[PDB]
Amino acid sequence: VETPPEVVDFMVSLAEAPRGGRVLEPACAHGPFLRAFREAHGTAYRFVGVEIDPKALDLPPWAEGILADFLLWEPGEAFDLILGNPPYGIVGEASKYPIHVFKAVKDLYKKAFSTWKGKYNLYGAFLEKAVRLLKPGGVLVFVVPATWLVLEDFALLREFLAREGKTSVYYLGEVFPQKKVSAVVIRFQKSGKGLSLWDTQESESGFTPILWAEYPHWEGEIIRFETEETRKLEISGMPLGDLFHIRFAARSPEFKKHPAVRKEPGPGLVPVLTGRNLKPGWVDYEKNHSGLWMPKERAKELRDFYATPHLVVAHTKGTRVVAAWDERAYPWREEFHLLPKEGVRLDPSSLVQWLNSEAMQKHVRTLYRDFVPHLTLRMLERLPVRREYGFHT
DNA sequence: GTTCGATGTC
DNA sequence: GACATCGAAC
Ligand SMILES: NCCSC[C@H]1O[C@@H](n2cnc3c(N)ncnc32)[C@H](O)[C@@H]1O
Repeated sequence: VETPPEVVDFMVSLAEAPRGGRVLEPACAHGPFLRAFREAHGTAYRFVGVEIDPKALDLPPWAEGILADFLLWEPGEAFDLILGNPPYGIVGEASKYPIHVFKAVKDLYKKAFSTWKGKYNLYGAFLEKAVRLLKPGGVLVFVVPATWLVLEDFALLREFLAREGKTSVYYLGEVFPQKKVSAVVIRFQKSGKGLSLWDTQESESGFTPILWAEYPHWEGEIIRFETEETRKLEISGMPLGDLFHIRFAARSPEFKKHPAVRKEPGPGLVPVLTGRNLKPGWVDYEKNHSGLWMPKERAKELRDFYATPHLVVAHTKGTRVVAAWDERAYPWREEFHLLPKEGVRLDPSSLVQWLNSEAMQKHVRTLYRDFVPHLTLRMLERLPVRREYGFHT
């Protein structure tokens, strides 16, 4: 893993430390951020790098190198500036997740980090740890995935940043060659409050920040790229989540162990549907993408709502809104399943048309860009629906 | 119950 | 780029 030099340069441009200040690069390897900071600001700082792998630690003699797990490291003194690119990844079983440690080590991380939630991620733990290691008024500059802007797993992290200091977020996007990740830079200072959101433009000269919006009273809410138009559309109708209960499909292991489920087609059996069966405005009931089949009538044993025709919205087609009415009421292995709340009247056909409309695709692309390869529940529940498509009694 | 991906594989 | 994970995680 390397950080492109124009990304390093941009981050160094955002970094500051007082003369003689302590400057730290977590997960440093050969210390590219220490080196770049020194080149730009000179030698009158105490440079420290922390690296877990002895094969990777390779700092110049002007820096102190410590062999340690940064996440469990307890230095004698706090830092003025912490900068770098922390490891990204979920800690879990190797068949499914990339970061592999003893359960005991994962337990130490959970104990250490107040922001740890759900499956979480090393990059969230690195951010929390770094903030904890800052002196009052100290500065952190990290490049990390954009996913914490919007995802529930990072709610405690966002709330923590919001209360611990002031935050600037600079959208970069997919700037790591051969890595599929949309990135942001966070500049956090352990004083003051509020959020500033910035776009960037890349030129030969490097990255230039462009101020997008300011939220001086940010308390850790989801971060979005709002515009006059997104606001105007959001007040035009009721949030979709006010009209529907939003549920998810039963998961693959639930179907795989169910006695009614088969691995081959046969009389009275239908495919268990996936996102590949869902298209804008229609459902493919014939093709099998899950490897699983079952009697339609037994689908309700997995989720009661599989018995009832209802609206289905895609989760893993990227940041877009893809919807269809499941008229037949089939078993699904994937996607959101929307059930009208009490007193809600709908025009399924018109609502589906609206959800699939170009206006709606632009809306979610503006707000959430490419932070995650999904439409998530928190995005979906806020989609505006005017009373002509769906209206609450 | 439902979340997430330095995504996985074409 | 198309077209989406799918199951261990809680
Ligand atoms: N800063 C470059 C991306 S992160 C990759 C580097 O972080 C190191 N690393 C991974 N986990 C670490 C941890 N918990 N503490 C310190 N270094 C770590 C790796 O050994 C590798 O050199």
